[PDB]
Amino acid sequence: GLYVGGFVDVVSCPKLEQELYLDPDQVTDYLPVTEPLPITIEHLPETEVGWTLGLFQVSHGIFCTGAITSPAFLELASRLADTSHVARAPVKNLPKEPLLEILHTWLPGLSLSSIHPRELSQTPSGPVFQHVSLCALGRRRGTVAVYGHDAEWVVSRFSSVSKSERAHILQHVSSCRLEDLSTPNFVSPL
Ligand SMILES: O=C(Nc1ccc(-c2nnn[nH]2)cc1Cc1ccccc1)c1cccc(CC2CCCCC2)n1
Repeated sequence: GLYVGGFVDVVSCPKLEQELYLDPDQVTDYLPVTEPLPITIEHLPETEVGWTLGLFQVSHGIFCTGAITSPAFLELASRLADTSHVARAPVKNLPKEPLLEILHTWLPGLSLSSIHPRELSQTPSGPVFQHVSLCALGRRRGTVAVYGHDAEWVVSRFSSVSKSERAHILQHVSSCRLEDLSTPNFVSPL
């Protein structure tokens, strides 16, 4: 399996003219989000690679846990990890887990798409959040994303998340199962 975790940036209209990064306190009333949102790359809808497992308010911000489940993506990324000089160039030499290191390096940002704050003054009508994207650019408040084969290992890499908060996060990561979720839409260009 592949899991991803980290603190997110909250962004309205990502990659558009009206792009607006939100202070996390503007959306904490609408957390936690336990139901799965798509995980895409750089806010491109045709690059779904997995599903979120939880978005939680913790002390230092908003933490996301996700599962990367697309077999096409996993196979392609693993192959590039083992064969692509470009993918490996900016990573430490000869890592034991090249797929994890390449993802951590090339897609360090977690970006949570939100509706615009004007919708949050009142009571919003529909879903406040749309998706989480793995991003090469745009990280501000978010931390560098951690990729791993177990969810416990991934969350345990953030010393800024208490054992207590870790337990709360991992509680739901285990409750909401993955196998039943639909296959993400990513198509390998190879
Ligand atoms: O421009 C990028 N990639 C890119 C562009 C064109 C084609 C391509 N077009 N035609 N044939 N191949 C193929 C790829 C590789 C790709 C593979 C898996 C998911 C999306 C992209 C790009 C830029 C920044 C970050 C990333 C994330 C990558 C994730 C997997 C490991 C390597 C980094 N990718």
